[PDB]
Amino acid sequence: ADYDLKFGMNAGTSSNEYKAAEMFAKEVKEKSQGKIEISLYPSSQLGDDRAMLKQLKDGSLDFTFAESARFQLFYPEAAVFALPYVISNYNVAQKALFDTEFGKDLIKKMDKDLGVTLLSQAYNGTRQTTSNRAINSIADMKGLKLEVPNAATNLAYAKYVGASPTPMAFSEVYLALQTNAVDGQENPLAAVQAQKFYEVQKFLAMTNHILNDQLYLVSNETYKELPEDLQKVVKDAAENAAKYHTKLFVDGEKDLVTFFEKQGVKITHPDLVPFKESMKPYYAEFVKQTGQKGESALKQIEAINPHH
Ligand SMILES: CC(=O)N[C@H]1[C@H]([C@H](O)[C@H](O)CO)O[C@](O)(C(N)=O)C[C@@H]1O
Repeated sequence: ADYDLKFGMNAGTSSNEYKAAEMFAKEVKEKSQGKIEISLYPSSQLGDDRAMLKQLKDGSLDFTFAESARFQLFYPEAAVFALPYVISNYNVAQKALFDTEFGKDLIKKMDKDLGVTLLSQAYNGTRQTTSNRAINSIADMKGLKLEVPNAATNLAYAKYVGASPTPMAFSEVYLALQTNAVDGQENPLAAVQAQKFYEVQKFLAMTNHILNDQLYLVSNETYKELPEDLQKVVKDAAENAAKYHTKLFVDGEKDLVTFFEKQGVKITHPDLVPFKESMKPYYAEFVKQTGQKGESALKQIEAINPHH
């Protein structure tokens, strides 16, 4: 095609993310009259999200996904998006990104410093905790070898509840669980399904600890070369796909607990008050490290009412 473009992702071919990316690719090919074709590169084929963000910056990859929280790699105060229990729900995540001074500045910096244009934001689920033994209370987390992505906020979740975090690549997790080299992991339910972690985890605990969004991102080096009518095709398609993406996740969260029960998984509902209490020293440490920019971002987010 005139524009043979590439969209990389860590999620696999059975995931919501892949499904929504297929919708995006289809719409762009149709509405561009075949001028643009977008090929998908799932399962970390091109590296992980940190690696794919570098590739968008350089111009060697055209599209990828990232959470708003992942920009904590560059701007420490952006960890606010994944401090456990701080962001209440997706309504708050949307307003945090688009309707605060903090979020609006972050979007501008992504463009200026990191070479990426934010096309749209979707919901990517709320993280829960699976394990090879029951989590009936925070006490059960003690010494649990909890696999997490290599991201400071997930490492801190594990640390502050008393678990022993082991950071790993997403592709390696299934085998780590199966072999009991680790005792659990902490993705949203849709990823537990997509990765078939339920085949290798007898327990699921509703820890509700981190709220994931998902940003549809384009390399500035690619976006700048598209005539404005094709830029509009891509932007409109990204917005349409994001609504569909969010819907997949919202619908799954209704149904997936019952799906896992029928696969033989036991579900627990530990008291979250001690989980939330355990994070108070982490928020303090966040404010100590990130200074006034962090305190301000927290304030702006804590002001957002979570009811639509
Ligand atoms: C956009 C993306 O790649 N998301 C991935 C996510 C993020 O890397 C971390 O939450 C850090 O932001 O990590 C996973 O949940 C994980 N490795 O278990 C897999 C997700 O597909």
